[PDB]
Amino acid sequence: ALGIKSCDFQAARNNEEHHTKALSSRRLFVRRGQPFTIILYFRAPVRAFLPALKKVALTAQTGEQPSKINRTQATFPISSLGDRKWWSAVVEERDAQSWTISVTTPADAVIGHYSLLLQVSGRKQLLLGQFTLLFNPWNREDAVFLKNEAQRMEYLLNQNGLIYLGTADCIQAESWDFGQFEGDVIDLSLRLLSKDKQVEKWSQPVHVARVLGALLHFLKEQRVLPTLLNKRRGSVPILRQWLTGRGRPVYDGQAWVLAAVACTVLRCLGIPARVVTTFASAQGTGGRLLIDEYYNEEGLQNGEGQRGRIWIFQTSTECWMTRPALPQGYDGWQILHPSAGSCDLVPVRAVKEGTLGLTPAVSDLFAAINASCVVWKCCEDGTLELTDSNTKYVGNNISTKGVGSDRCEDITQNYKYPEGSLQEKEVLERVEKEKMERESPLYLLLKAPSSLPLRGDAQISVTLVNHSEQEKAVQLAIGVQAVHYNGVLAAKLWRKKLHLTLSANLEKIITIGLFFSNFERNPPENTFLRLTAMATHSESNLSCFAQEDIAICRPHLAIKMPEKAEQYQPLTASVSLQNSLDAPMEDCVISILGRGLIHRERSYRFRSVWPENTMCAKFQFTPTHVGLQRLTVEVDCNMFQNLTNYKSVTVVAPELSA
Repeated sequence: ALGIKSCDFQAARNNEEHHTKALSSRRLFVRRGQPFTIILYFRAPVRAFLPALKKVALTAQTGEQPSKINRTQATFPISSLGDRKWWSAVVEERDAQSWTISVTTPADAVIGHYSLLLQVSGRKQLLLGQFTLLFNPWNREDAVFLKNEAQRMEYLLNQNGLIYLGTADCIQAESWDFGQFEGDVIDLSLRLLSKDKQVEKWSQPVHVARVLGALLHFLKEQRVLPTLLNKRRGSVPILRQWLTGRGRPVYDGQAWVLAAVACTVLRCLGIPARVVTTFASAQGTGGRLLIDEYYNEEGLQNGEGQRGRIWIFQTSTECWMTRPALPQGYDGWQILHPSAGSCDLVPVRAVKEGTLGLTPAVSDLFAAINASCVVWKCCEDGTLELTDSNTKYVGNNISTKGVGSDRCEDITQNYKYPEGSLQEKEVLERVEKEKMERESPLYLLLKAPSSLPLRGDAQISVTLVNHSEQEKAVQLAIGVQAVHYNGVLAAKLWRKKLHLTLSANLEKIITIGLFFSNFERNPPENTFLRLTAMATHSESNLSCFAQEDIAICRPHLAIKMPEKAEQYQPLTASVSLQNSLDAPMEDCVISILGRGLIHRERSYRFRSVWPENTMCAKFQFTPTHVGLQRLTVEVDCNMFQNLTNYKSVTVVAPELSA
């Protein structure tokens, strides 16, 4: 008399309550430690409620070999006496033909695909349905608990992120579609996690993050090809291609996408995450705090590069969680650090305080933002002379997306003390001590702009100061080379050789025009300009050296759109682009996209734009999803490709009427 007709999991309402509505309105996605409501329907009216309640139990199971000892199987009754901090179920409302049941799960539940079964006493099991269980940053007792609602929305719910590329002095924000709530991303993430056979550990955010970081780094190494090829559409297509091998591969010039991809996967599983960009990052030193750079007498570099190089920038995934297995006080932001393999989670604080030994990867991360650069001059004779070089600072302008805005947040102070400060002094001395125990007349100043306009012009200055009593015959070599984001030399562009005489104790300023038209060849796309100056005097055996990184600045893509918009109404956005280049823009394509605004994307062809002329193209579209949406516009032409910009708009529901 207790037969079951159907069970409604109320996916829409529960997903709204559990902040998973972006995933689906049909499949039940719930976050652990928080109750969700189901409705059990009976084939016939239920006469006696209490005996029927005594007759029914529920079973949750996850995995292929569920068991209690693995905590992948929980059997619990349906009663008001159930442990609400554990698996439990209680009837809240009851009609003669149905029970509204509130089901809780423990705050440390194993995440993944779960089956819910109902056992009537002296009867065979009945599958009620399936649900997916995720980490819960909204629950105080969860290891991934986030204090702030704004932080939860930014680091877990926002699918429209910003990845900061460029150079420390010229930071370019690229709109990125994390897409963590795309339909198949959760399934892909859980299938990837299934490669780890320690399912009982899946209740631990630290273990899940470590496993997924290692697996994603392995996939990146296997799938990213050696060098449009640079046209990106967010994390989700990359994840699909990496896991299936189908789709457009990513090439090494954009290997930094790994940090974004990880951020997607974590975010889909309920682990708050953010992508952090570190500019001038000393990669490949193996904990050593010295970087050797080698230049020839023209101020240029001959080889592709050393193993230890100062990358123009490096992306990293930070994830939020407690660290129960570490000494107290390391809860909060953790850095995922793969090692060519296995991945380590490093509390950001440990990097700041130089706590080398807390985790294996602390030393490498600390060296990445604390190493010192030594410059060597390579002589044609073969002599490898030491050089008096300008200080090349590492770990600059550590940047991430700000909370509740499209603004850039600098978080450098979380990773490092101010240069020259007492605290930095103490940390550096302690680290130097640990490593030790375990194991001129001319002054040159280089002034350059932070950016060089595409096919444009710039001015650079070299101040040479002679401290000798004798006037000096100086040879000044100036070199402009192309370098990839990861510090790999790309192309020698320009070289200049001045022969100057400096009067004793007299400063002298040489102004030099840095013009694209003088380059021996166009810089490869996504490269930066390494500018070098090398002054050598007579036979002193020592040469002054200065270097700078310059970003290439492309024409600004202005987007003009209303700040607010009404759902289900037309909305116009005008895109303007001024051709500041020296040649016409041909093969002109403009693509528009954005989640909740445009289904997939739309590409249009606009007319060729002569130099000093302006494109002004208007697009009309109807937003259909309420909320803070983003329009992304991408321009391609024969002069430049993948020139992206974005603009946010708040779509409001229609005014209530009859």
